[PDB]
Amino acid sequence: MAARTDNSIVVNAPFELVWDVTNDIEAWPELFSEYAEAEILRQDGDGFDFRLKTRPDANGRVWEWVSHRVPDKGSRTVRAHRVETGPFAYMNLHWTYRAVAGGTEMRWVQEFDMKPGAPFDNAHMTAHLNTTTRANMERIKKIIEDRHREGQ
Ligand SMILES: O=C1c2c(O)cc(O)cc2O[C@H](c2ccc(O)c(O)c2)[C@H]1O
Repeated sequence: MAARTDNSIVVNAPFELVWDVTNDIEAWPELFSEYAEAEILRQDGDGFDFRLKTRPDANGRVWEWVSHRVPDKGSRTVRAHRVETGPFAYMNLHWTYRAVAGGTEMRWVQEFDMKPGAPFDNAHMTAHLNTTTRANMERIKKIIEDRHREGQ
């Protein structure tokens, strides 16, 4: 009926740094391989809306959309959803951060459903997002650990 991704990775760095790096929207084009532009459009206290524009994808297509994001550092969680859904009927995001031995575990969850007629169906988009998410989490893990190394 619906689609979902659930990926985790442990970053060998303190919560504060992991949280500050991953929630720095302006740095997303450097953190995420697929994002060319990331701009915070507006903010209503608790949350904010921001625009994302991708680099050309595996098929030479550039995508662009607006999303609503609500970070809650106190609860070490982030909630977000696409306002402009594109090929998705809907797309929700949920990130959690949990302290573990030696670092911080990040768990990213995506919940969505493809619009009938989309170029990709639930099963295939799920596989695609799992691949890109895992690669991004690994890359971000490295970037954060680089920064952590430089601080000490
Ligand atoms: O190359 C792509 C791709 C793919 O090759 C296989 C697949 O199964 C799904 C896909 O979907 C990607 C995508 C499109 C619009 C978006 O808003 C988004 O977040 C991701 C796309 O770039």
